[PDB]
Order: sequence, then C-alpha cells, then structure tokens
Amino acid sequence: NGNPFEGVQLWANNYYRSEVHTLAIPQITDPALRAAASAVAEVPSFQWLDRNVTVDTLLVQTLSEIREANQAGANPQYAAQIVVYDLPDRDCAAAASNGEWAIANNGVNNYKAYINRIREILISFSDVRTILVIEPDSLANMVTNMNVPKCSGAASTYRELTIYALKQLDLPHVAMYMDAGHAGWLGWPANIQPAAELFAKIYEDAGKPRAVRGLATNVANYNAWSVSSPPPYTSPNPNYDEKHYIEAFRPLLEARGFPAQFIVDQGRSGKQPTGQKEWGHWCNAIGTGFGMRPTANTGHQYVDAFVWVKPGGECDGTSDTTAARYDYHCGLEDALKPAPEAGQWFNEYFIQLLRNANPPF
Ligand SMILES: OC[C@H]1O[C@@H](O[C@H]2[C@H](O)[C@@H](O)[C@H](O[C@H]3[C@H](O)[C@@H](O)[C@H](O[C@H]4[C@H](O)[C@@H](O)[C@H](O)O[C@@H]4CO)O[C@@H]3CO)O[C@@H]2CO)[C@H](O)[C@@H](O)[C@@H]1O
Ligand SMILES: *[C@@H]1O[C@H](CO)[C@@H](O)[C@H](O)[C@H]1NC(C)=O
Ligand SMILES: OC[C@H]1O[C@@H](O)[C@H](O)[C@@H](O)[C@@H]1O
Repeated sequence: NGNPFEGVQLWANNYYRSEVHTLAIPQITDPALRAAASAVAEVPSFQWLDRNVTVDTLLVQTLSEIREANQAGANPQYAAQIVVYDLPDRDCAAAASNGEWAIANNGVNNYKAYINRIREILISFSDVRTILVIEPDSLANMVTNMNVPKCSGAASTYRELTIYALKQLDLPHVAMYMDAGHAGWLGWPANIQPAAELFAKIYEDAGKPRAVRGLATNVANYNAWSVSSPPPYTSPNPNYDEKHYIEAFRPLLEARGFPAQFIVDQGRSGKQPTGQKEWGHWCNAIGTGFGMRPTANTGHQYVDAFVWVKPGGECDGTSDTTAARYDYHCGLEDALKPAPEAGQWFNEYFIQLLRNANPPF
C-alpha cells in the first residue's frame, strides 16, 4: 500500500513548541541560538501518549487543530504523528522511564481500556491521516532481556497487549510501525534473525492487520543513518549504522511473511561519532546534535521516511541517585547532568543539540 508520509505535510505539535518557547527561549541569552531554537520548534516530531491523561486532552487537541487546518484547505493536508507508550511494567530493563501502570495492579485491563479509548478517538478523527509508533523498546527487550526479571515477568503480557493494540488500531486512515530497537541493539548479527522471527510472528498472530506498515528504528537513540566508517563504540558489529541494519533486516522479515517498510529516528543523530563511550549508553548522551530533518525523500526503497520520534530536549532520565526512577546509565560519565525526570524539559541538553545540529539551524 501507500507510504503514509507521501502526499501530506507533517504537523508540528504545539506541546513541543510550547516547551521551546516557554521554557527554552526565555533562558537562552544569545540572539542566534534564540532564533535557532524558534526554528527547531517547527520541526515536526512525534507526540507521545506517555500517560493516560494525554488521551482525552493532548491527543484530541492535536487532532482537532489538524482537522481545522485541513478543513480550511491546507495543501498538502496535514498528518498526525503519535507514539503509543504506556504498557504496564513499561521500560522493563531500565528504571528511568517506568510508567504509571503495573501488571500486578490491573495494568493489563488499564492498558486495554487506554487502547480502546485511543481507537474511539481515532475513529472520530478518521479524516485525519494518523501515523503511529507502537511502544518503543518493548519487543526489543523481549529479544535480548529475557534474563531480566521484570522483562521475563512481562513477556506474555507484552505479547498479548501488542497484538491487542495492532488489532484495535487497525483503522483505514492509520499507519502503524512497531518499534524495532536499533542497529546497536537488534542489528548485531547474533540478534537479527531472532528479532525477525519475533516481529514476523507477532504480525502473523495479529492476523496481519492491513494498517501495519512496518517498523521504526533508532527511536530515542543516536545512531547514524549512514556513515562512511564505523564509530569506535560500534565494534565489532558490522551493522554500525541504521542503513546497514535495515538492509540486513528486511530480507529476514520478508522471508517470514512481513515485508516491513521502515521509519528511522534521526532527531539526535546529527553529530557522529557521538560522545558515547559504549554503544549501550543511551541516557542523555553527550556529544550529540539534532540530525536529518523529517522527510519522505530518503532515497531508499525500504525506508518510508526519516522522522524525529524522540523530541530532543525531553530528558531520558533523572541523574538523581535518590530518585525512585534513577537508572545508573543516567549517572555515567557520558550522560549530561544534572538531569531531570525522563520526559521533562532539559534545557542544557536542548542547547547541546542545537549547537551540534547538522544540518545547522
Ligand atoms: O535506545 C533506547 C533504549 O535503550 C535501552 O537500552 C538498550 C540499548 O539502547 C542497546 O544499545 C543495548 O544493546 C545491547 C544488546 O541488547 C546486546 O544484545 C548486545 O550484545 C552484544 C555485545 O555488545 C557484544 O560485546 C557481543 O559480542 O555480542 C553481543 C550480541 O550477541 O549489546 C548491545 C550494546 O552494544 O540494549 C539495551 C537494553 O539492554 C534502554 O533500556 C531504554 O530505556 C532506552 O529507551
Ligand atoms: C484513563 O483515562 C480515561 C479517559 O480518557 C479515564 O476514563 C480512565 O479512568 C483512565 N484510566 C485509569 C486507569 O485511570
Ligand atoms: O520525550 C519522549 C518520551 O521519552 C520517554 O523517555 C519518557 O519516559 C516519556 O515521558 C516521554 O514522553
């Protein structure tokens, strides 16, 4: 079917614009950086439904604004970009982004109701083309972290709820992309076949919903789409950038009946190599910059578009060792500190991304 990024304009949401203008710009002293910051507020990054309260507030508000714009004659029409991110026992292999719901406290029923309400809302807004990224990190943890107690404990629930979401959100105007980790996680030659088996089986078990378009890679990470030599921290993985990963991964998925198209996050991929000391250091990484802007013109048959899924400037996790959600990755030498709770605005990190932007603002 169709590439959902073709023939539309991507709406830049007002939540991210509001962070930049109300929190970042007033604290930025230099004129050029203020002007740069205003420009990055217009880059259309995904809007995250990270908490249940966002469904009837922020989601409805964004879809309503788009409808008004399109009903006025926007050309091309705008499309929404939304992330579904509220699994019970969320972020199973880390502490920083633990969610509001727990499997031991009716999390499965809370999640099904959240999905059902999202579905009702998307049905009401069927006139708005909606692109969704389904639960970043969830299935990638199923592949490599079955040795982690929280992840093995949540495995059967993650599989059931993913299938539930793929079926309930399989709507005419919706395109879904399942999160598929990244080059440095599932792109390792040892992990790529097992990842292809898992994604292709979930797709099959969901009844191969027509709205599932493929997979999203590099969400909330910093990998290059394509570099000319391997960054030192990538060795010895031969799939050292997303282009290598996706070129190796698509054949294995298509072999198992899932001919997935991809979308690749590049919101924090502008500077390479990054300042990461190890490829697994994912929290508030130093030496990173805003990367390639969202576009359907990728020059690749398997890639629907480059996107900005993780909104740069929104924290990856607190550096406070007394916090409930403290994760040691956020206290590393290559993690920017001090840092606020995951998802809260981190001005010093936003300025790092601005200064290191490529292309520049
Ligand atoms: O991306 C944001 C997300 O990150 C999650 O943490 C991830 C890291 O992003 C990811 O890079 C890390 O990847 C591991 C992978 O699981 C291992 O299988 C792989 O193992 C390699 C090993 O490094 C080699 O030495 C050895 O020779 O081969 C094996 C493969 O056979 O190592 C990579 C690291 O390079 O996985 C993390 C999860 O455990 C965070 O949890 C999450 O919160 C973030 O949102
Ligand atoms: C989730 O939000 C919906 C409204 O969108 C609300 O009706 C429901 O009670 C919330 N769920 C929980 C578990 O609080
Ligand atoms: O910034 C986008 C998302 O990043 C995640 O790491 C946080 O846990 C969420 O609260 C946030 O919505």
